[PDB]
Amino acid sequence: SVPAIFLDRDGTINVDHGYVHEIDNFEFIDGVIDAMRELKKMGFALVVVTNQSGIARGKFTEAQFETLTEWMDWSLADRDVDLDGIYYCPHHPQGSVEEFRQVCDCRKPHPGMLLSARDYLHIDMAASYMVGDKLEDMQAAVAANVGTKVLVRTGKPITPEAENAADWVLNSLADLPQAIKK
Ligand SMILES: [Ca+2]
Ligand SMILES: [Zn+2]
Repeated sequence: SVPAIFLDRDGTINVDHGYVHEIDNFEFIDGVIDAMRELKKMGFALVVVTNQSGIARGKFTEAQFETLTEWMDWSLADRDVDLDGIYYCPHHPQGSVEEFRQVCDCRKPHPGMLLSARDYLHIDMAASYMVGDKLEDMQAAVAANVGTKVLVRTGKPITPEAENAADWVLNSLADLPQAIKK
C-alpha cells in the first residue's frame, strides 16, 4: 500500500474567500506548494478531498469547478507536485440545483471521499494524515481511520470543537513536512 496526505482545499491549500471558483480568486497559501513537493519527496501520496456545496447552491457550476481544478492540477504539476487524486463533493441536502440536491455519503464529515481514495490508490490509512481548517475535516478523518488529524490555522479562526478532534494544530500546511520529520 501507500501512505497518503489527505488535503482539504479552501483554507488549507488556497485562501478561503468563500465559494472560490474563479482562477483570479484562487490564491495559494504561502509555502504550501513547496511543502507539497517535500511531502511527495518524503513518499506520500497527495489526495485532495474538498466539499464544494457552492455547486448544489448554484453559486457556480460543476463545469466551472472542473475548469478551476484542471488549472490547479496543472499549476501544481508544473511545480513538480503531482496530485494522486482529487475528490470533491458537489452535494448539499438543501441544494437549489436538483441534480446535486441530496444527502450524500461524500460530504465531510462523512468519510466517503477518503474511503474512495483509499480503495482506489490502496492507501495505508493508519500511516496517513488529514489536513484541514474545520471540524468536518477532523471528523471525516477519524471515521476513515486516518492515523493523524492535522488542523491548520490558515482558514477559519479555529473552533474549540475542531481543536478537540485534531491530533495536531499547525499554523499552515507549509509546516507539515517539518512536523512529520520531527
Ligand atoms: Ca476548509
Ligand atoms: Zn457528496
